[PDB]
Amino acid sequence: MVGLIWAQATSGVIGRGGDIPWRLPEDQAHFREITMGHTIVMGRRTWDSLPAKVRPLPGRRNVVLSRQADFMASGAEVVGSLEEALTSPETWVIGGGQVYALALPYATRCEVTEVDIGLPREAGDALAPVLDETWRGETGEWRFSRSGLRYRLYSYHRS
Ligand SMILES: NC(=O)C1=CN([C@@H]2O[C@H](COP(=O)(O)OP(=O)(O)OC[C@H]3O[C@@H](n4cnc5c(N)ncnc54)[C@H](OP(=O)(O)O)[C@@H]3O)[C@@H](O)[C@H]2O)C=CC1
Ligand SMILES: CC1(C)N=C(N)N=C(N)N1OCCCOc1ccc(Br)cc1
Repeated sequence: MVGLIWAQATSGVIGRGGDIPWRLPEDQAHFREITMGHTIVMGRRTWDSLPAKVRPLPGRRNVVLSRQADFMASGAEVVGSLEEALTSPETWVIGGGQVYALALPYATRCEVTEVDIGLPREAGDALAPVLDETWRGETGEWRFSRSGLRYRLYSYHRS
């Protein structure tokens, strides 16, 4: 089982300037709850973007994809190919744009957080993968974050 988990603006934007262009602490808790105790896979850029206090993310086996054979990621398993990364039975791909696109075909689940923020795509942005008709989904109720932004959760699947 390979799953993808991400938070996106309605526009599809998930990253800009090496960051996540919004604040939504409630999403942090959701991400943690889904991924806790499992293997997580991320691209090297996503690894770099992790705040040092949570690098590596606790209680999870951190796997980092990089083309540099000798890249140093303390507390994480550096692998050079997708096949080396997706070996665990329950793997959660946690970003970024390049890795989501790379792992989507191996995925049978997507846990998505839509953030109701006006944020038109700009060149160079990290973007969420687009889910086609092979996916069946359930949409949750809109909720207000203490940061003022509305957000809702989607759970997609395919067999
Ligand atoms: N909103 C959300 O849910 C999330 C948003 N983000 C945001 O996404 C952005 C980062 O995304 P993005 O730039 O797309 O980067 P990625 O996180 O997807 O990392 C890309 C890197 O992964 C490695 N890589 C990619 N393909 C391969 C391959 N086929 N084999 C080996 N290594 C490979 C490379 O490492 P190298 O260059 O070392 O070879 C590459 O530079 C940031 O802005 C971040 O904040 C990240 C996660 C979640
Ligand atoms: C966007 C986020 C978090 N939430 C969803 N639903 N899915 C993601 N893949 N997540 O990104 C994971 C990589 C960055 O996560 C962290 C974790 C803790 C801190 Br502190 C800062 C960043």
